[PDB]
Amino acid sequence: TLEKFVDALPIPDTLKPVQQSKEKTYYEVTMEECTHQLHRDLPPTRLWGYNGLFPGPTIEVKRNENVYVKWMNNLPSTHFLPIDHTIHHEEPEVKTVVHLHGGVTPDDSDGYPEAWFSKDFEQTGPYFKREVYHYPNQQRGAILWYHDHAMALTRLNVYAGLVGAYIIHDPKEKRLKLPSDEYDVPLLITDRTINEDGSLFYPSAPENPSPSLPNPSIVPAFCGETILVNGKVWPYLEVEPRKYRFRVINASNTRTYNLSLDNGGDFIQIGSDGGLLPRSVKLNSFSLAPAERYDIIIDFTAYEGESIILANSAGCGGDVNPETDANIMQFRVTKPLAQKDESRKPKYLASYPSVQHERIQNIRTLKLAGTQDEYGRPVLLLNNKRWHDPVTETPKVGTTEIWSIINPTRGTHPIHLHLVSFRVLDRRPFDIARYQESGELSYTGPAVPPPPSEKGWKDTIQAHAGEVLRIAATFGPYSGRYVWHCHILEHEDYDMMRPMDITDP
Ligand SMILES: CCn1/c(=N/N=c2\sc3cc(S(=O)(=O)O)ccc3n2CC)sc2cc(S(=O)(=O)O)ccc21
Ligand SMILES: [Cu+2]
Ligand SMILES: [Cu+2]
Repeated sequence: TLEKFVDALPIPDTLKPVQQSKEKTYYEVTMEECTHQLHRDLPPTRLWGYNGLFPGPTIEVKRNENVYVKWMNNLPSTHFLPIDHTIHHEEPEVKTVVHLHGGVTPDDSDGYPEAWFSKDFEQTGPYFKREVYHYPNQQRGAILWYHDHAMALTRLNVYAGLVGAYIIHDPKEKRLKLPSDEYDVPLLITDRTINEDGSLFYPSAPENPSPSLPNPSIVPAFCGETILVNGKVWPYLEVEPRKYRFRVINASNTRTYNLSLDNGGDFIQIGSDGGLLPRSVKLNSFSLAPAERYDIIIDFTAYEGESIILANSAGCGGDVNPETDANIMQFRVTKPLAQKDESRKPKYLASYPSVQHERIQNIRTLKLAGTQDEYGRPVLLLNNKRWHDPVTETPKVGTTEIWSIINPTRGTHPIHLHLVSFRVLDRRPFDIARYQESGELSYTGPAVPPPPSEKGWKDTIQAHAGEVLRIAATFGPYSGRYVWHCHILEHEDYDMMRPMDITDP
């Protein structure tokens, strides 16, 4: 039973380039088995870490900076977490590939799940093309993050510790004078279950498993008993009584958070997955599903001396427990001011999306569903296709589509499209039983436009149960072979992921 708020929040160091010039910035990152202590009272934990760190180093780039990262695997040939060998398939047991989540990235640098590699690239997957990924960064400033994306192993490799932040700074943002430097802090939130000996627990099977069930077996969801921020269990952060910017990243496998401050204070949302909102939005609470990012300002100016808990009210396999998962971290407003707070919390942030969208080239209707496998396990599917089935989502480069995502299942799925960001058009409830019985879509209420939080640009979006969600994206500027998928990792791996081919005629 781990005492809350006894370790300081780590802030990952900013990765330094191996080589840098005005034309090119070159980085190296090596995946390593490592050990770090996750709580004051735990023995050190075995982990897989980018450059031996959990989370990985934070990478900072400018818009249009010509960046190269050689992601290397120096991992052991056997996993320390339970591999289910029935969900896919001579290949190595341990395979890896890094996806820069949110990256406007050429397809062979996107971290395709079948572009994996084993240690030193000894073996490579069928869609591997290159060692050194290229990130031209021709996109709006935003909070990105990087993490493993290997076929059939993503839930394990991420849970092992392969996550890191990547921030794109646009020099144009600077006139806004948003909190910066030490007043701009990433918060990577990961839930974990940890054994008494300090080792990570990840389930090798569902509860009360039939003896015919593979062993190990995948589970459809995982809720951790403990919450970590930047690699420490329920940490505290000393802050100055002034404005801070936080880059809030949900890097958890399944868990959705619903965040608040326990003094009833407000957040100011300045940004979503895809960058700055056109206007700042004052929020008392916000939902944050796997792979979503909220760029927020918290103004501690009026709370000097106070301890304020960043709290959580979203359940995960049950109601939050006030003593455990209802807590994320604690702010202590006890750091003396190092200088005048010259930062701002502006109302006006950026241009609205150009109202003159392109013409709608196509409208895809897509269903979230699940069948059962030969062992009785749920298999989560996009439009009843398996990963290996021939590609059906085939937008043309430079064209705009609307995707209507129909969710008749009992849960929310956070759906991520690679390469692009998109606008959220609306959500609308429908008759679930009728849809299940006849395949016919009968709305039970009007279309609800998104909340202000979702009026800018998104790349990972919650599709709630009993709703049709509509989004719009322009597919470009690159063509090639990408993916879209649920970002509950346990779903992603079996098998709620599909190829997405962006074509050039
Ligand atoms: C919310 C406005 N909206 C859409 N926006 N799409 C946009 S706005 C936009 C701005 C830029 S730019 O800012 O980057 O240049 C690039 C691409 C853009 N796209 C295409 C993704 S598409 C749509 C359809 C319906 S309808 O279906 O109900 O008629 C209703 C309302 C709609
Ligand atoms: Cu899902
Ligand atoms: Cu992905």
